[PDB]
Amino acid sequence: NAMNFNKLKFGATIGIIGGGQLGKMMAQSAQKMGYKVVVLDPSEDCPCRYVAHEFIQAKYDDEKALNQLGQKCDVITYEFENISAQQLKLLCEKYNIPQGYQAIQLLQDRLTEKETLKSAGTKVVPFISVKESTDIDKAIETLGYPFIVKTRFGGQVLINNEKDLQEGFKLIETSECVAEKYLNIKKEVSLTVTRGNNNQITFFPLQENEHRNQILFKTIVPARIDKTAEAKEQVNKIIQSIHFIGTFTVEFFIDSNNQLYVNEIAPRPHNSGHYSIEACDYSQFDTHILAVTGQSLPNSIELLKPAVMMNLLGKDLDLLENEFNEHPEWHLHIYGKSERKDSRKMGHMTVLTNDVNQTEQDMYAKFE
Amino acid sequence: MNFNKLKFGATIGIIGGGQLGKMMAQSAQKMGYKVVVLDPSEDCPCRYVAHEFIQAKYDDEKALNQLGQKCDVITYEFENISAQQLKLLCEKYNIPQGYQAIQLLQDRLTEKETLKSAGTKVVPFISVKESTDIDKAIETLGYPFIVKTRFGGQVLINNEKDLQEGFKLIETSECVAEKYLNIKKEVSLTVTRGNNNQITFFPLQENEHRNQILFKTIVPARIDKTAEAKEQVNKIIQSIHFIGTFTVEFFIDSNNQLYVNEIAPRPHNSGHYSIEACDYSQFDTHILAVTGQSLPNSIELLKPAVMMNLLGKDLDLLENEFNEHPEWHLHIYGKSERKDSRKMGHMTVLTNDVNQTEQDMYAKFEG
Repeated sequence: NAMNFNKLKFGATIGIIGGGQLGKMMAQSAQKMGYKVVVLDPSEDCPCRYVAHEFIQAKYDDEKALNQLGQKCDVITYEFENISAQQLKLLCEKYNIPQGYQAIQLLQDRLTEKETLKSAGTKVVPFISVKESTDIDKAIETLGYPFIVKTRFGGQVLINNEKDLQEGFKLIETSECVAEKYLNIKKEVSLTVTRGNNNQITFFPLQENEHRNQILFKTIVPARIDKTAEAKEQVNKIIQSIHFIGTFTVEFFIDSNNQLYVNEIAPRPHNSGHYSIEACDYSQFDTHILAVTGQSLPNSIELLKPAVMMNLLGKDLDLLENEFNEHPEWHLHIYGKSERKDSRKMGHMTVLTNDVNQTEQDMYAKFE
Repeated sequence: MNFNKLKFGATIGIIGGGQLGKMMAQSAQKMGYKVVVLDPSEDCPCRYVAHEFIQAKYDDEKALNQLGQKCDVITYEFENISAQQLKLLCEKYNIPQGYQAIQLLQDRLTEKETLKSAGTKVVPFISVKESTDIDKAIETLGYPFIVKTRFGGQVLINNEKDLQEGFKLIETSECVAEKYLNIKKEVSLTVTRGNNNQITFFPLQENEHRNQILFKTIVPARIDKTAEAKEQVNKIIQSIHFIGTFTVEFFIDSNNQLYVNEIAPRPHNSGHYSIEACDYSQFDTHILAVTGQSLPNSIELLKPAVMMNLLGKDLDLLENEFNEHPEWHLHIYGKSERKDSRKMGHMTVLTNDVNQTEQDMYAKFEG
């Protein structure tokens, strides 16, 4: 909604909805810059809690607590798709939330997201609504094989042949779905972006992402596939349809034919952007705080040195934690979570390097 | 002389909660260490980046002991606790920095005599305790020379007319006299030392002071004294025990002779640029060292930098411009009470043209 919003100076208070690693890192940028931080999260053990001037323990559905956080802050931002869009909407109406509620609302709804992106003139993966058993017939006819059916609201079945059709019938029964073409994906990249006051926008270096088990495993900067220009064009069509301020990320597929497709949008700092803390002259959190408090953003971000960022899951710590002592060049971030679980994101690692290919090979060896 | 290797999840205690404590605490949490901070003020800048805050004076032995109880390792962020109290603490708890450097540098005479003993380049000096000693200073050192209180007070003696004022410093406290040199440049070397004699140097820093307060740090230093400065640091390390990050400030006189000036056995103001400019910060490496982790073998200057301190009077002047300048990289400490000469923050400007940026900064700060 607001093109121009309050310019808050050091000393003002920033509220953060959610206290995970993302809010943690926001809050550290904020306190570095002289901003006070209030963080809200149901968990007493959230990683953000002891980098906040004040901690409000409550669930994201709790209207009173969210209102207390409003009363306490000169601006509010959010670190995960936690809060309901309806609660967010109410909150934007009463307090200063330059991010607005529109992006969160839209991004909860796979069908409408896909349609507004298509209406934007952005290159989305072809798609169809699968409301009823009968629509699956349409889908085979229009999309696959292979095609993937995902739940429309807030589950996936890959569907390669008829051998997978019965399993798919099962999901449309429970909840409404959306079907997409299943691309033979050459590579995967992302663009982290920050949008500020008076239509200012700045772009981070195109990032190259590897996933393992649908969890981000490796990010390499600079992306080894030149798609910066096309990614920016798609991002620019995106911003005409969806309002962002602060940092957001757009994820992309590159198919077999070097063709670029918008995949997913994160209306917040994103895992694929963490490398920027060490490798850039601003981090995705630095700019997020500048944007949200209404300051000028830098015109460009400089990649000071190339980098390979590895997530650290519970299982990765189990494997690697005894070697950390010996590798200062790993630039460890450890979030502070009490409870290690195998696939839980416990920290990450950013290796600055002049040889990204070689560094990549070292990590494969290292994480096997 | 090796110190416990502490893994993430361990607890670091910080004596003192000013901005140096704050920046240590921020690295520590980044790296997954818990932080307990002690400081007499509820307003201290480090308070809300600590897991725990112990509000207490620096001579509060009971609280100094609660801290040790709660911590796997303790570091001090500044000269705060007395030498004898720090010594007892070091004997009872894990404090890699030790008490020796604090104790030495609390005594200007022994400091000087120990540096000389170590073979470092020290400004020529003599003890002035008694009225007669001034005459030795007149002869040996010559005008001008400066009379500095041995413990803890200062007076510059350009000629005869100042002798009265110096005599009146000798009446009260004990002193050491030094040649007052014409200083052409000041530089400092920030250094981190850890387990197994590992030693890593930051890039040589060129410092400018105004009113005895650090004003501007330029990196890389525009005087080529890196080799020499290291040789001096290597001699000092022989005589003085450091673990963690420490800084040695030097003078260069108008004949290009280098002199050890001051030693800080802790992260130092002139090192803050390294947060934006280098691949590791003086704070990152401090935490690595003090927790018994391996250090990087070198530090890389990713881009040159001009850092300015922001005192209260500088905020008064410039704070309304901050929003237009993301390239200043503003650090604002969080101190509630602004005073004209109090350190409130700093700014680090990365640049590919140090000299142009220095001119820009002189004009911005002139007001």
